Amino acid sequence: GNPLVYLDVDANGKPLGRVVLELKADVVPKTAENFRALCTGEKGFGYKGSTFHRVIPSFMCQAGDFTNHNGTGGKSIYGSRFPDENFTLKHVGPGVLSMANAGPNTNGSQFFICTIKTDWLDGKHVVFGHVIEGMDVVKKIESFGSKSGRTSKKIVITDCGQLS
Ligand SMILES: COc1ccccc1[C@H]1CCCN1C(=O)CNC(=O)NCc1ccc(N)cc1
Repeated sequence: GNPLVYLDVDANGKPLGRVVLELKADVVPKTAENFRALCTGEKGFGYKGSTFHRVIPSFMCQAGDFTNHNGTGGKSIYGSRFPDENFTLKHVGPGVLSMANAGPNTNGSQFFICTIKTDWLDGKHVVFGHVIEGMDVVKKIESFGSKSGRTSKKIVITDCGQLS
């Protein structure tokens, strides 16, 4: 079936717990595979040690720039950027997992987890999974954001990988 992956997240060095994500490889196999491999680190790089750099309460938590650790970077397993696979899945509510981007066809590694329905992103960001377990952790992360997106604690993906 579809991959299940995990992110273990700290805030200021204290563990918050685990976010488990289903990756909808049935719908967006290329996008799912990228995220899966970045979780395992099997290509020699990935999310381990990277941060949630932009967190906006009542919107989303954004992470995954493991190259510049500032929100301008990240890379995919295919190369620096890859195309928008499709817009078949929608930003339906809290827990949606979607690719950050800098315009059409600029998926890399940055991603976000929604904390509300973000319908205005439909057709612009590729949705590729959702939270299976750990929305409590996501709500904790969210609570350390701000209107500007600046985080008030250092939020780090300490560990990540594939469950199935
Ligand atoms: C204030 O944040 C947003 C406002 C409107 C639309 C989207 C966003 C944020 C949160 C949801 C995802 N998102 C973005 O992707 C904004 N763009 C972004 O952060 N671009 C940096 C970037 C650089 C390279 C790559 N590969 C991906 C993203």
